[PDB]
Amino acid sequence: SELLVNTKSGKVMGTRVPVLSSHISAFLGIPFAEPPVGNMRFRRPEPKKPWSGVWNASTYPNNCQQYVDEQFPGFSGSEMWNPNREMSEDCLYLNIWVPSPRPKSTTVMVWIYGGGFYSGSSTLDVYNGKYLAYTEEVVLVSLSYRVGAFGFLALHGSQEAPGNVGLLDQRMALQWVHDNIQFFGGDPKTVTIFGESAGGASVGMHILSPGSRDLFRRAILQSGSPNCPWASVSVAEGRRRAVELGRNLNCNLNSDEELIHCLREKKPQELIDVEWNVLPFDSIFRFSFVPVIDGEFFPTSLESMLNSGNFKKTQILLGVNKDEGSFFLLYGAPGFSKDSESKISREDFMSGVKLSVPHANDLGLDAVTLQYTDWMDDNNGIKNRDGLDDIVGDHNVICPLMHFVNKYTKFGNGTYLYFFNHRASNLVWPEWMGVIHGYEIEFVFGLPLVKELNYTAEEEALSRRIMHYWATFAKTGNPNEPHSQESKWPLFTTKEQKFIDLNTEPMKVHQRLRVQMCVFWNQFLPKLLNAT
Amino acid sequence: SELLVNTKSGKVMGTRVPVLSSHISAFLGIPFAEPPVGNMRFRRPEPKKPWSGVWNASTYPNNCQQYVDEQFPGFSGSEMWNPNREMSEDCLYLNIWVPSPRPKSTTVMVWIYGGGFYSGSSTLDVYNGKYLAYTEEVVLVSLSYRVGAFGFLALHGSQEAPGNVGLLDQRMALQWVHDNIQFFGGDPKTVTIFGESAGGASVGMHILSPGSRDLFRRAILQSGSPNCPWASVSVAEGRRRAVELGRNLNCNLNSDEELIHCLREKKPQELIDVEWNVLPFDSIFRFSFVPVIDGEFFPTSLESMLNSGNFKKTQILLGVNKDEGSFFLLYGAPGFSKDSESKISREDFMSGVKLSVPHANDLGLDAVTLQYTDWMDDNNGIKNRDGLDDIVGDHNVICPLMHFVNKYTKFGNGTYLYFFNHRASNLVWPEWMGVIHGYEIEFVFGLPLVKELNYTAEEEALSRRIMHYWATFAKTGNPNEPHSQESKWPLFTTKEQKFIDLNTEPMKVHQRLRVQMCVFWNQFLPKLLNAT
Ligand SMILES: *[C@@H]1O[C@H](CO)[C@@H](O[C@@H]2O[C@H](CO)[C@@H](O)[C@H](O)[C@H]2NC(C)=O)[C@H](O)[C@H]1NC(C)=O
Ligand SMILES: *[C@@H]1O[C@H](CO[C@@H]2O[C@@H](C)[C@@H](O)[C@@H](O)[C@@H]2O)[C@@H](O)[C@H](O)[C@H]1NC(C)=O
Ligand SMILES: *[P@](C)(=O)O[C@H](C)C(C)(C)C
Ligand SMILES: *[P@](C)(=O)O[C@H](C)C(C)(C)C
Ligand SMILES: [Cl-]
Ligand SMILES: [Cl-]
Repeated sequence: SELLVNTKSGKVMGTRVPVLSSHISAFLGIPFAEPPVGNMRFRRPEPKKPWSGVWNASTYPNNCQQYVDEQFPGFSGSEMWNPNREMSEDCLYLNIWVPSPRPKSTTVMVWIYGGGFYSGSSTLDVYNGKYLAYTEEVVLVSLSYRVGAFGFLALHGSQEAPGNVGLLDQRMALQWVHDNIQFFGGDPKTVTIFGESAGGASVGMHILSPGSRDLFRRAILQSGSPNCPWASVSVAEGRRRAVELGRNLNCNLNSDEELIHCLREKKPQELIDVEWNVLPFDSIFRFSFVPVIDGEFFPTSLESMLNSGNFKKTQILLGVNKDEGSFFLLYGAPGFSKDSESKISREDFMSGVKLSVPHANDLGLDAVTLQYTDWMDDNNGIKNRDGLDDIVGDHNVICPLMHFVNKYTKFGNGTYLYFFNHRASNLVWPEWMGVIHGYEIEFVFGLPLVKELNYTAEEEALSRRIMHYWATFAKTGNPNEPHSQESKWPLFTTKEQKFIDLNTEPMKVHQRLRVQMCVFWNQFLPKLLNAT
Repeated sequence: SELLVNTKSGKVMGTRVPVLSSHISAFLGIPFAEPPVGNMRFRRPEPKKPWSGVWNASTYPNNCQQYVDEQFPGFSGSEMWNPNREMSEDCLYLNIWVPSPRPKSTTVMVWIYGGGFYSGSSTLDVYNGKYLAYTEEVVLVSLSYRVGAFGFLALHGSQEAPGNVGLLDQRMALQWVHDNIQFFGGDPKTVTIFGESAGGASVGMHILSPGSRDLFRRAILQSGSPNCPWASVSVAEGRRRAVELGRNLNCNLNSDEELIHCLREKKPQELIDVEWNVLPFDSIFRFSFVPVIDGEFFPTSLESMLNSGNFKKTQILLGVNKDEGSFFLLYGAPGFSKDSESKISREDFMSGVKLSVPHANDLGLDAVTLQYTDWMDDNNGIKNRDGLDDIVGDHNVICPLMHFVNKYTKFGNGTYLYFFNHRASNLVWPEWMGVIHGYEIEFVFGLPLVKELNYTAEEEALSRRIMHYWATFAKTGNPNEPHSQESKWPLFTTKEQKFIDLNTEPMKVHQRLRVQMCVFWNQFLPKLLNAT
């Protein structure tokens, strides 16, 4: 039986799923760790104990416990990111889509979901692996990992809540893929990890962490990089926020043991309800429980690792969307709303700048304002709105990614950079938001191939082009088909810094992505802040 | 006799001078102070004692003792600025051009020469007042004043070398004009002071100083403003440089009395030979002996005077040239030379930035570099050369002037702003230097009306247009002829910030002159430097 697979953990039975007038096999909700429940809350994951009989892998698993977005009830633009299954702390499962007939030793791609480390689900419609697995003939895996305090509460020095456990959940799923994917017809020596936003940061973190490097071959990072300002905190800051969470829940704070015990007694929703209260600043694009620079998962600071070439040397493919900032401004900044053009007054610009760079002193804020204000036309509401989008996008996504790409490329074995700038014809969000954080994912996963979803012909073609770049890259370390006539995606090099756009128009090659602003964010501002 | 005038100081006999197929009267070398020689060196000027008989005013006076430019011997571009008469400490004289027949009560314009407070002469060919006096029917006066240490050595607290004596020379010439110009047919109630570079700064300083305000009606400032970073120093810095001059000349430094006595024994050239050695920094566009913020000539800081409206409220006309920086880069910065295109390497750019902003710390230098580097094309030699021109021009001339105009306009009675951007067809300097510091002067003084000087027809027309703006402004407080059909030079207002270009093409109105860079120079950089 094509739907029966024996693994080192036991037998699993999958399900035949229709896809684009054909079918493939899906193995959904396979456990890769023991349920991290009770006294196991906050602890490192434990390998799943093997089972007897046949694991029923016909249905999606529970999602991890998380904050749920209720800002626009019933609206598909926001609800498409929310858990679509029951939430449980029992949530460490993976999903595999397998071509039919079962392959022998094919390329494997492992998806790591984003969600700012506070949310996310492997089960979202937008992460349905069937289209990519079917079209490009890869074994497509999606893993899961604990988010929020359950994944990232960090009391450094404790073994009960050491931090980074969600990253260790991801590593354990990669370990399981390494050990077992061959039985599904996957080649464990040709595994590509790929992820978006926090999943992109996570991919970079596995590139860096000595304990993860050997578990995959190559990597794709979408709108995320390990050095993003929101993606990690120090052990002191992690400790502070954990104690502040305890304070919100009226915990005994006299020791780590007392705090952890109190926190373990709470219902999951109790933690989630006060999660946002522990942030040190009035901010946007900052999240409470995130990876911690611990000296173990990350042996030294991210900057010193990148500078010294202390990371996995392989090929990477990565890039960003045109309007990375707009999502967070909409949700978090005055003057921005879903149902208006959100033209921004000078005053709301200033408020926005302060929320966007919460760690800056007044001089730093002046620097940012000067860098992004057109002083020939400073009361232009469109320019102010677009300026803020750029500030938030450049600071949180594009410039950290550019800093990563330039550091990585000095030691790596091949870099391909993209700029995704296609606004989908059927987008439900307002026009002012442009090409939003997260909205390339639907193209990467082939949703535009589905008739009922109402994409244009050109959008289907773009999706096929992207799926083929991603999968060819996963296969070979190069997104370009050898000896094809199509226009080539050039290698990013230190010297020429080339990248391509990704849209429905003929591909163009560009150079030096947002270089002017990234010198400001990567070199000048940090120096200014360190001096003053 | 038209050439004989009786004044309160005694009788003067002038000379009939040919001008443009006609003639006018010139009274050259009239004394307005006692010779500031011997024990009077460094002291405030004394009014000239009246004389018996007839003062022979047929020939140009001596020039004040100054550093003489020998960088390009025999080259007209540089030598046109050098003294063209014998140098003497006996140099406090003025020149008057008077229409023929002698007017009754006509508009008076008083020219104050530039030269960075270290040089300058009233007698330069380029300051020949005959063309303007003849064409526009004004009484044209040019004054003189002590420069270098002779005018500006400052030992605050001493009455023997108090500082600012060159500004007091200028005021005494204005006093003489006030008291005597009526006899030459001038109206002492309608005197316009005008000057370029240090002369423009000086004009602004007379606007500010309570002791000067009553001596003139209105004012024109060309490429200079009183708040320019090179135009004044503190009393502490003036003292330091005076003592350092003494050190260079092996003076007794035990007291002001000992230092001044030593300095008074020296031949003028002895002072001049070591003048440049007292500067505190490795710099360009900085001069050794300049006006001092003394609490007397200037009652408080220039910034507090400007902020509180502590200045003469009247009409002003002022502006700048396109390439204010190039002169000083040519003379003072590596990579720049007279006979090459002076394309600038990244390395010479950095050296240039450091010379241009000598008071900045390393962070400030980084700020300037970031503000003026095109990071998409950073090795472009033309862009680097042009970037440096802008840095030097914006920092030293344009941005201080813009700061002055905006402060002044809040309290004043009418502001007219220009941007002179015509490159003269017969310019002897290289093309890379563009529209140079000082090169509007020849247009203001009507040299393009002289056939033998080889200007184009369009340049003559531009000169006539400029002379007419300047003189109509001097007459009425408005450069525009009432009820003429020509296009109007609009008033500069706080709200609309309009200015005109001045070139051979039809006049255009623009707004917000170099506003982006001037926020950097006037607001951000000073804040950065004060914090770090
Ligand atoms: C310059 O000052 C004059 C006189 O103070 C101003 O003219 C006066 O303006 C007020 C307000 O419009 C009138 O009520 C007076 O009748 C005006 N007086 C005269 C004599 O005209 C003038 O507005 C000022 N100009 C600028 C550009 O500030
Ligand atoms: C007035 O001066 C005229 C020009 O004088 C010249 O310069 C002075 C400084 C002397 O050096 C003199 O020898 C030069 O000729 C004379 O042409 C003119 O005669 C003088 N007039 C009177 C009445 O003295
Ligand atoms: P990043 C901040 O993890 O973002 C998520 C995936 C999204 C829902 C697209 C904003
Ligand atoms: P400013 C620095 O006083 O400049 C003089 C007049 C010139 C010779 C034009 C550079
Ligand atoms: Cl947009
Ligand atoms: Cl030029």
